[PDB]
Amino acid sequence: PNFSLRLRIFNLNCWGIPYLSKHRADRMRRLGDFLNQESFDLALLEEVWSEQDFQYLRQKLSPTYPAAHHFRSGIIGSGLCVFSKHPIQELTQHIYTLNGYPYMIHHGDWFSGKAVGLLVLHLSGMVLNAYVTHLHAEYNRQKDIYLAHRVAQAWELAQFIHHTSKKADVVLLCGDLNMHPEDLGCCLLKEWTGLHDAYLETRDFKGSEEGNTMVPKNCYVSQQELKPFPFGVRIDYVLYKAVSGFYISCKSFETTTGFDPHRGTPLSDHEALMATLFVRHSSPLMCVLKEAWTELGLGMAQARWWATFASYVIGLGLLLLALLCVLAAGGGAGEAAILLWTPSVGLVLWAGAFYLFHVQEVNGLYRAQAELQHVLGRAREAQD
Amino acid sequence: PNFSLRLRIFNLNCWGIPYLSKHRADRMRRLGDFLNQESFDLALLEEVWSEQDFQYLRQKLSPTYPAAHHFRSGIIGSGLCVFSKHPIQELTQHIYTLNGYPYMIHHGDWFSGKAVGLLVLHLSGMVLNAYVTHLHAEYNRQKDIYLAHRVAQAWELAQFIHHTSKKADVVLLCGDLNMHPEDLGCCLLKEWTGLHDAYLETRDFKGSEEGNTMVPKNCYVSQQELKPFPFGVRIDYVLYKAVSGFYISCKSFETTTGFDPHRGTPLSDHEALMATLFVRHSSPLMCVLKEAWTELGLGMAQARWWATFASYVIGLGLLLLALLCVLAAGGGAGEAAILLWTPSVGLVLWAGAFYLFHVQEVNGLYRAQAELQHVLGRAREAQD
Ligand SMILES: CCCCCCCCCCCCCC
Ligand SMILES: CCCCCCCCCCCCCC
Ligand SMILES: CCCCCCC
Ligand SMILES: CCCCCCC
Ligand SMILES: [Mg+2]
Ligand SMILES: [Mg+2]
Repeated sequence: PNFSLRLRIFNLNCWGIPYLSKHRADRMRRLGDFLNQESFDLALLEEVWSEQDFQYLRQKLSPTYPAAHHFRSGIIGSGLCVFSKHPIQELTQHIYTLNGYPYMIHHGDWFSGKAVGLLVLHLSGMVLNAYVTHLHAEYNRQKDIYLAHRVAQAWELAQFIHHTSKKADVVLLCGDLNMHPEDLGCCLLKEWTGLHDAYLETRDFKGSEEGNTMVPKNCYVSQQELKPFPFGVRIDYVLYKAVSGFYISCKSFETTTGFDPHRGTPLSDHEALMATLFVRHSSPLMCVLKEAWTELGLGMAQARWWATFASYVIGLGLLLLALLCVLAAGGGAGEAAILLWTPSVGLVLWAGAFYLFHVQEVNGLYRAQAELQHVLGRAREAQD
Repeated sequence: PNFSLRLRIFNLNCWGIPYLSKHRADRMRRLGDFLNQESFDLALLEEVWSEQDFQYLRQKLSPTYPAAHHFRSGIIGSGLCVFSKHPIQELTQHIYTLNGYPYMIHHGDWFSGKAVGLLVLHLSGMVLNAYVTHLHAEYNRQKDIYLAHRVAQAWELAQFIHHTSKKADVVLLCGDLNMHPEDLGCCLLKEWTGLHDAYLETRDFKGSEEGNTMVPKNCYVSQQELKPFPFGVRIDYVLYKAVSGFYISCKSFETTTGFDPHRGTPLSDHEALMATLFVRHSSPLMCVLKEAWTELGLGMAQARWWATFASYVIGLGLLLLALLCVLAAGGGAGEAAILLWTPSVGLVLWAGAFYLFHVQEVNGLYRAQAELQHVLGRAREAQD
């Protein structure tokens, strides 16, 4: 027969960080009211770190959205809340192996345990796979110590979607990639999976200039962060694809322009993305993959160097400990050898933890690089 | 037309641990010779921690097996080597979130970074998904602090297979589950996925009494470990299932009886599993799931208690540090306040790391429990 489906998709990074976000409770309340009024088919909230906030929203949005799930991983949680007016048939989560560095507390991404969540919804006889994700943040554009990490996360995300979506008719990904469209990670994910950006394909667009999710107008956003880019950055995306026999088109795409759609203070530092999708029945560029392979190799070399440096520190600490024992045994100093001894022990223990973390990082980088190399090799065989 | 496929599957836990395994190099050499002579379609080796050993085997088995992959995760690596006479179309890996405790060095499973690996092989127009896995070990049968961990790992393994095998005609899992057939984890995996044990369904069985992979006869196995069970334990399995339109039967299943099939010293402490599978064209028990849900909840409660205990220790250390400063400021003791100060600082740092690890563990336990609860709830809705 004729199949027509209308999908209302809402994506918002809620910036609900406890004790670090202004007016967090008020923003949650406004968001709940907005969602109830709109009645989106699927709403994919992000950065809701507080469990209480999820429970506040789940109870508030219960009649409109009977199905709600929160993905939890890492110390502070993944932060992914998903609300659906349709019952979720299946749930699964993939957690990225290389989420940053713990010593970089000022950044703090490592404690998040970032992940990608899969929701399977069967709508009108059509399998839909929905993915919500939050990639590692970018702190300095000019120099990135997380460039390799994000590329690996993008590759793991691409692999997860490719493997788990075999039978899904429509594949939807809504997430804060944290990368520009030009950036390698976005290209790698799109080229492999085959997903298409909603903003690029929308018949009608209403909202912030250039669809930029982070905007100077928004009060919460720091001006210094957006000083390089005058109109702000587009780092949140709605990506969609359909199998043969199914055609999906993006009728209307909308953003809220740096403010609450009720003229109130913005809901979050980021910007809401609202996409209307209509579903009607009826080769990866190896250069992109090779560039990713090269970047991962550079990252691995740096990780190996850090592990080697750490091993040297452990050795130095051990030599110092031996020297301290000699001095104590001789008794020539006659004092404070014990005092110096305890910190020296701690140095060795800490340098060992640093070394172990780096060895694990090299293994993590290798896993992504090896899979990329495998794909590249097969492509070369096909070419020849 | 008529489709007939013969599959020769070999599974062996190689026990190739560097500096902890007797005759490791000799055993690797014997294994390479055996594999070359046999020419198994797929060989799924396990516990090969050394990279050099993998390279030794890959070069040796290269003409017979053009395709070989090693999965690497964690500090010491996953240890999964797979050799295939057929080119591997796709590779992906899932690493279990809750692999044990690092403080339990005597056990040492945490450093392994255990994982499940997926190999996609297209054979004669038929998609085959092959999974190799190694679950957490069991140390005391009577009391398990890893009971909850293994159940969570089994659930994550079941979910991974279920989601990634949508399009696969034949699904094969060969791994060291480390659990008896009666145990909950095996039941949970089999009930969800639908996999069938080869030993149970084999037309002909040759080998050790009761198919027990770990045997008293084998010299390497410690007698104390097998003191409770007279004939040994069956903890390695070959599990297989096929989609409708495809029928798979296990013609011959074989084990090597505690020795090298050449009458030499055994290849490993464990036992080789050799299954011949013929493929010819043409509801989960909620009680098992509910039992798993209950066990995870008990584990979570223990983890929460440990985190609370750790927080108390951090507080005590801080109070001690404050007291030490007071004494130093007063100068009444006049000595050794600095000496005592440094260890007290270390206590706080270590108790904090312990606390963070436990908070992460609670989140990990929650992820498995929430998915199980979701499935149980849907089943109840169907029942009513
Ligand atoms: C996300 C994975 C992070 C794990 C970091 C590895 C650190 C190793 C610490 C080992 C502690 C040993 C205590 C006896
Ligand atoms: C497999 C995951 C293991 C991670 C263990 C978490 C330990 C947290 C340690 C934090 C270290 C902070 C250093 C400043
Ligand atoms: C995961 C432990 C890392 C500690 C690094 C201290 C420099
Ligand atoms: C991952 C760090 C755990 C340390 C525990 C020390 C008791
Ligand atoms: Mg943020
Ligand atoms: Mg072993």
